[PDB]
Amino acid sequence: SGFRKMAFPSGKVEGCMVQVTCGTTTLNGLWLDDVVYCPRHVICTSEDMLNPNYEDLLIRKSNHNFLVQAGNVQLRVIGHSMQNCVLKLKVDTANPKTPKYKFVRIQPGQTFSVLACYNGSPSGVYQCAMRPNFTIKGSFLNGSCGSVGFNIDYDCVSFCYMHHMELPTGVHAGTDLEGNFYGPFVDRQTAQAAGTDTTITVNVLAWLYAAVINGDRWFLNRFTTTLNDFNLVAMKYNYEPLTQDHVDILGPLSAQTGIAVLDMCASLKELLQNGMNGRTILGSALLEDEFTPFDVVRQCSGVTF
Amino acid sequence: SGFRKMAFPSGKVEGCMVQVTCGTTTLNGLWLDDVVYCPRHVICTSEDMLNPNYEDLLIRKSNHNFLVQAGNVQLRVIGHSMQNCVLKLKVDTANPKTPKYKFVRIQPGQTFSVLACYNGSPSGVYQCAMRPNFTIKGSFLNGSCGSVGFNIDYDCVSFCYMHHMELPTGVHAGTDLEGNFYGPFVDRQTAQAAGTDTTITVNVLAWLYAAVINGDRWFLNRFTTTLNDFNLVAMKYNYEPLTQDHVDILGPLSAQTGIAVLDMCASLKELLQNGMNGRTILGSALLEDEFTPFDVVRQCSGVTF
Ligand SMILES: *[C@@](O)(c1nc2ccccc2s1)[C@H](C[C@@H]1CCNC1=O)NC(=O)[C@H](CC(C)C)NC(=O)c1cc2c(OC)cccc2[nH]1
Ligand SMILES: *[C@@](O)(c1nc2ccccc2s1)[C@H](C[C@@H]1CCNC1=O)NC(=O)[C@H](CC(C)C)NC(=O)c1cc2c(OC)cccc2[nH]1
Repeated sequence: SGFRKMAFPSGKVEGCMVQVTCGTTTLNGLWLDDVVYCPRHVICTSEDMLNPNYEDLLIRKSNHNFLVQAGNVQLRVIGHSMQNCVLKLKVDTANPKTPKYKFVRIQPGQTFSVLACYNGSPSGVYQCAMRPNFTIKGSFLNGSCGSVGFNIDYDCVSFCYMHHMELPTGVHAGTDLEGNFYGPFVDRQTAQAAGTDTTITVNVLAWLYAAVINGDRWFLNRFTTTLNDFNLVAMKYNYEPLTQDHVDILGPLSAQTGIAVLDMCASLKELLQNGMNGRTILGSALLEDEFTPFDVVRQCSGVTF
Repeated sequence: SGFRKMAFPSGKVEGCMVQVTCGTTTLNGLWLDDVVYCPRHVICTSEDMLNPNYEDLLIRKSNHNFLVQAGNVQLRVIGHSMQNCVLKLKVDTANPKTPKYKFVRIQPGQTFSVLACYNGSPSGVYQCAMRPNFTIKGSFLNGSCGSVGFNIDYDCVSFCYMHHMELPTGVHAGTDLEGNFYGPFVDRQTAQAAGTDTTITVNVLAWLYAAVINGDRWFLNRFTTTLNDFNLVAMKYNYEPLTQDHVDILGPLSAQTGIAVLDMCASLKELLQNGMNGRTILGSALLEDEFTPFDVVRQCSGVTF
C-alpha cells in the first residue's frame, strides 16, 4: 500500500555525469561510450548571450579549450561537433560505466526522473512531467544545466531531457539528447514565455485509479458519461481532451478495479464541479496530473529494473 | 527556482542490495563489506508467524539454509547471527561496491530516502519522513521487506531504516539497521496500531521559508506571536510543540529571508485558523511537513554529494 512520487533508481545515470568547462563557464555533461553531451552554450561568454552565433563561436574553439572532468580525472577532448543545441565532445576514454541506453523524445504528458547535478556531481533525484506547454516544473539552480531526465526499462536507460533554461515564471525548459528543444524555446539569454498550460486529463484519471487500488473510493459515483459530454467539461476547467487512445491506455487499470473509464470520467466531472469538500485523495487536496497510467501500474504492481 | 520532494541519488545503495532466501521466503538484504543485513523473519514459515520464537528458530538453521544472491552471483554464507530484529549473514565475499557508510537511528521528524526493492532489485526511490508516531507513509508491496532508507552526507551513506511491516492503516513500520523498531511495533504477523500522529511543526515552517525563498509571499502578515501563544494554537490543530531548539535550527532560513521565526509562526497561525482560501503554496493545497530545515537549505542552495 501507499502511493508516492517515485523516481527511478539513479545509479546508472550517476556514473555518466561529468563536468565540462569552457573558459569561465562550467556545466554538466553526460558521458556515454567515448562521447560527452552537454548544452552548446557552454561556449558562450558573458556578453554575447543575447543572440550568439554558435557556428561562428564553435569554429573559433579548439579541443584544448574544453576541460572535461569525471570525478577528478580529466578526460582529453579529441573532437567536437554541434548537433542542434547540444555539443558532442569526443574524448579519448570510453566510459566503463556506460549503461545500456537510448535517446528518446517524449510526448507531453509523459513523466521522467531528473538527476539534478552541479559541477558534475549529483545532488538529488525527483520525478517530473513534460507539461502540455513543453515546460517542466523542476527544481534547478545556477549550474544545473546539462542535468538529464530519464526513464529506465529493464536494463535500459532512455534519456529524454537535458536541462537548459529557467523561464521568467520559474518553470524550466530544455532539449532532447539530440539537442532539439521541447516547445518553442531557443538557447539565448532572453525572457521567453511558455504557452498557457493545461491539466493532463489521462494522468488525473490514472491517479484516481491508483487511489481506488489503494482503498480510496469516496469520490466514486453511480454515474457514467459520454466521452463527448466529459470533454465539454474538461475544456471548461482547462483540462486536455481525452481521446479514445487515452481510454484504451487506461484499459488495464479499469479492468483491475472494475470501474469503466467513462464511469471514472463521471467521478472526475463531479470533482471538477464540486471540489473535494475538505477531503483528500492519496494525501493531496488537489487533483494530481504527474502520474501516467504506466507509472500507476509500475508502482501498484512493483515492477523492478 | 522550484521546489520538489527530492531524494538522494541512490547509486551507492543500489550496489548493496541483494536477495536473501530461507526456504520459501525471499526478501531483500543489504550487503556491506562481508556482511548481509536483512529482517530476521526471513527465517519464519507460514504457520508460526503469529508469535515465533526467533532464538529457537535460528538455532535450528545452518549457513546452507540461507541463499544470498547479488545480481545472479550466489554468495556463500559462512556465519549467521541475530541482532534485535535483524539477521546478519557473514558471506565469503566483501562487497567491492561498499560505500563509506554509517548506521544511524533517527528522531521523529527527520526525513530520508527509501530505495524500494523487490527480489534484490531496486524499483524506485522516494523521500519519506519518520512520523511523530514512528510510522512512515511509504509505498511498499509484498516482497519489499529489507528495503532501506538512507541519507547521504558528502561521500557517506547514513542508513537509518530497514523495512519490515505494513500496519492495518496502510502506513509502514520498520527498524534501524541494528534491528530496533521505531515505535512500539514487534515483528510478528499481527495487526498493530500506531499512536495518533501529529504534524511536524518545524518542518511546516521550513517549507513556508522555502516558499518565500522561491517567491511565494501571499501568506505572510504583519504580525508576530510568542512561542507560548503559538503553541496553544499548534495544540488545537494537532501540531507538535515548537521548541527553542526548533527556533534556533530555523535561524539560517530566517536570516536568509529576513523573516523572524516568530513572525513566520504568526503566518502559520493565520493559515491554520483561516485556511488557504483556494490558494496554493509551492503547488500544494495542504501544509507540507516532510521537508526539514536542512532539506530546504540543501535544495534552495544546491548542495551536492
Ligand atoms: C544553466 O545552468 C546554464 N548556465 C550557463 C551559464 C553560462 C553559459 C551557459 C549556461 S547554461 C542555467 C540554468 C538556470 C539557471 C537558474 N535556474 C536554471 O534552471 N541556464 C541559463 O542560465 C540559461 C542560459 C541560456 C543561454 C540558455 N538562461 C536562462 O535560463 C534565462 C535567461 C533569462 C533572461 O535573460 C534576460 C530573462 C528571463 C529569464 C531567463 N532565463
Ligand atoms: C515484507 O515484505 C515481508 N514479507 C515476509 C513474508 C514471509 C516472511 C517474512 C516476511 S517480511 C512484508 C512487507 C508488507 C507487505 C505489504 N505491504 C508491506 O509493507 N512484511 C510483512 O508481511 C510483515 C511480516 C511480519 C512477520 C513482520 N507483516 C505485516 O506487515 C502485517 C501483518 C498484518 C496482520 O497479520 C494478521 C494484520 C494486519 C496488518 C498486518 N501487517
